Amino acid sequence: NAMLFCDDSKKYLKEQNINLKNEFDKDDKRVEKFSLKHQNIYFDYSKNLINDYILKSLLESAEKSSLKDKIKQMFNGAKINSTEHRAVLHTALRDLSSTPLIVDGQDIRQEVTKEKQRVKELVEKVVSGRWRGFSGKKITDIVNIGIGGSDLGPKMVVRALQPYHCTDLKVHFVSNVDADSLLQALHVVDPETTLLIIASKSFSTEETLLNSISAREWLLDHYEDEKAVANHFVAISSKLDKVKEFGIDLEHCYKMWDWVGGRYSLWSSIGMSIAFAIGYDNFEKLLAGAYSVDKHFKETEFSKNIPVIMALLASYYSCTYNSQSQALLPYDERLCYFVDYLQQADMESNGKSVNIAGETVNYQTGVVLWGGVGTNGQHAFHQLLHQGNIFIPVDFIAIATSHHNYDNHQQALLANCFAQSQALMFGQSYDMVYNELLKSGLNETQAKELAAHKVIPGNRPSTTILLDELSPYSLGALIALYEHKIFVQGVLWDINSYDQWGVELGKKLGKNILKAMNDDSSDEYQNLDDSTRQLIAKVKNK
Amino acid sequence: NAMLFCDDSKKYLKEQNINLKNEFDKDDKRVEKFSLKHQNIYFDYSKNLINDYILKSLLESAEKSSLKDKIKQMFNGAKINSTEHRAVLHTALRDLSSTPLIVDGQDIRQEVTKEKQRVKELVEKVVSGRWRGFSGKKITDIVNIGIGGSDLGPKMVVRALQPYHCTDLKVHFVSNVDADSLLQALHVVDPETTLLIIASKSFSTEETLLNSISAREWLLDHYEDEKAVANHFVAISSKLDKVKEFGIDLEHCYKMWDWVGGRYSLWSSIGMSIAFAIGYDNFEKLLAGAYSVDKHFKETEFSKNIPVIMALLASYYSCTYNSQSQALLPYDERLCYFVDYLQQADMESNGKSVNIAGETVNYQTGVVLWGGVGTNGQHAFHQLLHQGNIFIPVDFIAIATSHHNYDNHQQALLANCFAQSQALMFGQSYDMVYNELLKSGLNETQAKELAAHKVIPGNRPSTTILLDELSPYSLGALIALYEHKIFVQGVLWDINSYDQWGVELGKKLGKNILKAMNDDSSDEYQNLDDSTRQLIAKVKNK
Ligand SMILES: O=P(O)(O)OC[C@H]1O[C@@](O)(CO)[C@@H](O)[C@@H]1O
Ligand SMILES: O=P(O)(O)OC[C@H]1O[C@@](O)(CO)[C@@H](O)[C@@H]1O
Ligand code: NA
Ligand code: NA
Repeated sequence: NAMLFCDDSKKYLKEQNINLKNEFDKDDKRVEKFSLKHQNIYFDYSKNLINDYILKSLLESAEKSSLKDKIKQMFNGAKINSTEHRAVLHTALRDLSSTPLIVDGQDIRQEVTKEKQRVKELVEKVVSGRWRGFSGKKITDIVNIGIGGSDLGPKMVVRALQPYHCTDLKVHFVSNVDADSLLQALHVVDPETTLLIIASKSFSTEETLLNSISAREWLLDHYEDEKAVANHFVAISSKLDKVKEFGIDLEHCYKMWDWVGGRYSLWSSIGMSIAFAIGYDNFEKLLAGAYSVDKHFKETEFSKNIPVIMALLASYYSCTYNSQSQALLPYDERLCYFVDYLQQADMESNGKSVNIAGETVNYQTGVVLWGGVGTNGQHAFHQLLHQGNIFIPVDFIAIATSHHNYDNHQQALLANCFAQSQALMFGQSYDMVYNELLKSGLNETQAKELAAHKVIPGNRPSTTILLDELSPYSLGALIALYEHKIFVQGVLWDINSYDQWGVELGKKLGKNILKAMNDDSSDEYQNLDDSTRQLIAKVKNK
Repeated sequence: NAMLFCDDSKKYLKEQNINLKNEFDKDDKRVEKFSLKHQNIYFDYSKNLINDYILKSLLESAEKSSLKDKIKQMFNGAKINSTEHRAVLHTALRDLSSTPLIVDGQDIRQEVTKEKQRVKELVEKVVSGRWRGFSGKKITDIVNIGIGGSDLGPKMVVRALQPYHCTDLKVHFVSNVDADSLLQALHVVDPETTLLIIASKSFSTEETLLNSISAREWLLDHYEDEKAVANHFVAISSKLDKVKEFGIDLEHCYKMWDWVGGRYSLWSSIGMSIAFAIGYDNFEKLLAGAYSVDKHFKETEFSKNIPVIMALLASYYSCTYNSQSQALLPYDERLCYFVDYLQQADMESNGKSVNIAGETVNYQTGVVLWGGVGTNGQHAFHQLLHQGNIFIPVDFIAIATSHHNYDNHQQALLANCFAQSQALMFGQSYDMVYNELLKSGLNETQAKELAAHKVIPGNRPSTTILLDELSPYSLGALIALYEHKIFVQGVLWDINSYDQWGVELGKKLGKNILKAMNDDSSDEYQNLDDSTRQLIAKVKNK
């Protein structure tokens, strides 16, 4: 009996026929109305296909929804992951309020703080040289072994904060079961000077276990002494019984809690590899930026609340325009893994077909998130954003100042970012193009033949999120904005953003296929569909 | 008066209500009917939502279209890029037929061969040490400076063919105007031992020119002698007048032709950086694999023609299911830039709103191409592919054998690939899930509460493209398959796949914004919309 977000009312808001050029021409307060600031982040949503009526209508839907309650329930540790009967407490990982929070018999404040102190001590011991490898050498390289939630956040953040690397350690990420992943790391590191991290919430993920067994075999091939495992492996998991069973002791294990979703886990001990690159002080700054956004989200009325606006715009488009993707365009090289990271956060959360009650919903839920770094994307796929006939909401991320003094490059980067959003809004008409072609020296027949092909329809929406700089703090804030957008979207759609049951079937079928690949007289092999069977046969013959 | 592909007939084919499980159960020849082989590539399209009637209907549309003629026109150098009045002759770059081909007054066979010999000689001179830097040192590093078509193909192929690197040169790619791109290269190379390549078809791209000016300033800061430019720069372009004007002489310029689209240019001299990594012999093998697919495409009846089938399936889905994206899932780490590369090839080609005649089309054209490497994607966004409610055609790329002897890893990688396509096809029903939950030890109330959340609808389509190995030759074949798919799609939609007029407006607006950023008393600044204006003001204040 949850409020329906995607209803007939939303579908009709579209009939306002918003014309962006016309709104900016006539409304001298358009930017003031449709922008927000949070500390060093400027959120400009003024190039979206909205006016006062449309926005106020969307805000009224949020107000009428359960969102106000759900926000409190998330922060207070209510079991809002309702299919798994778990709290959803990635916010607690970065808390600076110190308000009382007792969940599942644990003092969450004490739990979080204590594990942070342990990670901090580990990083300090390793960087200072007090931790030595088994042959007594100082560690020079860190290898994280993990996949999905146990890989993407650390990998993305270590890249994004490259200018802040300061530990004299090189950090490597092994993830895919494809052994190329492991081998890219092992080919450039020395077993005597490498600390390996097995990062797995479940400690049962096939790829991570295979990779960890292979890494252990490599280490033991070198040392020929099982005691070497003590100086070269640590583990991050919620299943410490399984870590012990693997052969790593509890003093070498760093716990995470069931209420830390993998795709919201970089803030936890899974972030260890981040601290190994940029130091623990910078890790605390990352956390503190996220906290600032948590406080904003929890405390701010919806009309001035950045994640709530982000969520309403996105769900409005995918409802009323029936769009099936969103483009995210980060105009900074350092954010090269940001789209990949948010693909997991967004699509693994909101790619759900049933509501909280288990009923199949008759409205579309999460859409495809894609994009690419600017300005490169301008030369790859912005052609489609400008002249294709697919409706695609666009977010630009701009960074005002970079880490170097090539000011001309930085100015051009930003000019391009702002030009792309301006181009989406304005387009260029047939008459404008035709006149330009004449002025360029084409005759009338040539101008008439070409002009239609150069018309850019325009009136296409964008949001620009401008950061003062890409620091640990501002990056933490930026990621949290999207975490909360995703949350708000799932609440409005009445889905569970925090489970991921859809991946189970593939895991099961993968085990059966491995059996079939090893024994064609097996029941597994006989029960395959013939496409799978013939794919297995084609691999065997090669 | 071109045949309409997306017509009422296509929309009704869907009412066949194909059930994949049922087809495989009842049709013992399903795989034989809906798979093809080309040399070392197995193309299995049997898990697509088709039967004989649907496929034969699609094939009849291709037969009735202008496709047969268009294929000949492309290969023979007809000016099928009709808005620019240019031939489209990326196929000629890899030709092994040696058939006569004279286009725009040039013997294309002589032209292509001669430039290949020049690139081969350059690579050999540099690798052997006969080419020296200005201080007489042997070159150790190559830096490609280019964006889009002048970056992505070389970058993707150099990565994809990493095991075949053999020149003792390290190759770096500078692209974005964001100076982080340039600086990542310059921070790890010595000006005395680095050869820089300015790759730009037009020689007028803002980012590439800024990067090249900055790289030249770096080289001259070191040497303090303009004569050093001769030993440290070469250029690849179609505009040799502009290269001369920049300061590089013609003996240091490597030409490309107007009929080489940027997004189809890695086969030309733009591929120089590929040859610098893997040697010219392996570059010839890459070309030869593409040729094999060209020959297949040109000569094969449509029912047995892999690119034609790929194109018909893709356009059928986006027409009749109104899907707005396609997922591409390469199950090999080496293909980490393959999606990025095909995003340009596909979306920059087919993101068009007007037909050849300039009329706005009333059917959807190119859709969003996205995806990610497997098995990683399984832990990021396959949740949405399995349980979301977005219709998304899926292509899997599988590689039977890798470059190492971790056979257990390779077997698991493939098992996962095949399990994912099997899972898409089958799903798991409520009764199956409920019974599994009981067998796992849940009581009836718990099983009933959870089961709906674990249901995976299934009946979702995929294609699996299996290569024997990822060699220069097989990679060349694979890329060409997609090049021709894109071509066939554009022909059926009656659009020009080979222009890209949509990017022009942003370039123009970027110049005006740069003027506005430097002078707020300018006409440029006064004419801005207020969102752009306030973004510029926020950058200035920081
Ligand atoms: O090679 P150039 O001329 O520098 O152009 C770079 C890229 O920019 C484009 O988007 C055209 O602007 C692509 O088609 C092209 O490959
Ligand atoms: O950290 P783990 O338990 O190894 O799981 C890895 C990833 O796999 C999942 O797709 C679940 O299978 C993600 O939610 C998770 O982050
Ligand atoms: Na409410
Ligand atoms: Na025909």
